[PDB]
Amino acid sequence: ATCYCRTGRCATRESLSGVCEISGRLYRLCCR
Repeated sequence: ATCYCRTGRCATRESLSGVCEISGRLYRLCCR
């Protein structure tokens, strides 16, 4: 499905599914 790396909390229609990491900086992975 469709997953996004987000700096905020996942949309309520999305689930926290892991983290993204770029160059030491972390994001939530949020999948619909």
